[PDB]
Amino acid sequence: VYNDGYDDDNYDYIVKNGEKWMDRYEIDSLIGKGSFGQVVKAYDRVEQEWVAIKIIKNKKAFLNQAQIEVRLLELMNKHDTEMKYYIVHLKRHFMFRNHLCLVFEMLSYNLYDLLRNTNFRGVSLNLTRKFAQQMCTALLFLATPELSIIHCDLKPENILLCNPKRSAIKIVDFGSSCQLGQRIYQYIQSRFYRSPEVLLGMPYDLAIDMWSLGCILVEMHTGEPLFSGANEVDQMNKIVEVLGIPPAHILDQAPKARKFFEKLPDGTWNLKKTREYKPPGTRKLHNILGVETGGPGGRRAGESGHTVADYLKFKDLILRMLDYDPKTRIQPYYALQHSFFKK
Ligand SMILES: c1ccc(CNc2nc(Nc3cc(C4CC4)n[nH]3)c3sccc3n2)cc1
Repeated sequence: VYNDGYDDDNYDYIVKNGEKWMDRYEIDSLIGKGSFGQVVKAYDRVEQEWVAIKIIKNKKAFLNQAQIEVRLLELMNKHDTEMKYYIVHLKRHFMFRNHLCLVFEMLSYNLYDLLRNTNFRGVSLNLTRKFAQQMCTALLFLATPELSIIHCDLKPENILLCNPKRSAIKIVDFGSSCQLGQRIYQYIQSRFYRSPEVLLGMPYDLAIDMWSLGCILVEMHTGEPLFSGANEVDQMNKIVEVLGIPPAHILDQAPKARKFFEKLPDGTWNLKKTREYKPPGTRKLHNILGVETGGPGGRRAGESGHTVADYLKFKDLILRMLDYDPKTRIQPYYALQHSFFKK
């Protein structure tokens, strides 16, 4: 027996469908499993609503890590207040049979689910524009100095949709998140969405999230991840195909520079001859987007909001979000003033 019979050998709560916790939560099913522990779908009898409960493992390590998450979730709750910034907010937390329990809103679809509903051909630049304004709004919120939060894991899997309030998304999972300055790491973000500064072992700040958003916006409208590397070297080759050799002022300061590039005798940087690759900067965004050919594989030809001028506005935005230099990558405030959003 562990935790009086309520826990398994591995510090996790033994989930039984139908259990009433404190005459308030009727548990329906396990819906989630992670290093942190378990997520459950439950009916909150008092608020007459479905909720998702994150049961943290019964272990000092995981409890204090989850208590870091609770700090950020609640700081994100002091600000905001009217739940209007596309963040899946913490409704509350309680201790039940020696497990920390975070209660969240239940949402049953992520961005992925919406791209399988398109057989991965993607969505109108009109819908992309809507989500983009939602995501950018969220990153603007996260960049409030008091917050200065880095999500560190933006990906379609972590972007949930409000079916009820159709054409609305929310960012989820702040368990991998950290605050500006907290202390640099080295292997963060989902590979496909991983910033060049992180690939290069350099320091990072809120801009890594804007990078990940650039790659998600393209993947929303093409149906296809922009940069699907099978390891870090392939990932950085796939980036260079599109954006060229990173500038010198960046590579000259990058610990992992030589894991991908080689400094020639004249001081100029180049790639390394070990799957061969387009030469640098020749898989153009202008073409992937189909800017002059009615969108990716010219599918939205004619359709309102898919004019050349629309795509010149979109490409300019993406390319500003995919800047190699995190000092000059577009920040969410100027990103919201972009013409791609304007009348
Ligand atoms: C385990 C389970 C869930 C997560 C967050 N990912 C997630 N959450 C969902 N639902 C969910 C989570 C939440 C908050 C508990 C975090 N509300 N609703 C859904 S519905 C379809 C895919 C999907 N992916 C992370 C680990």
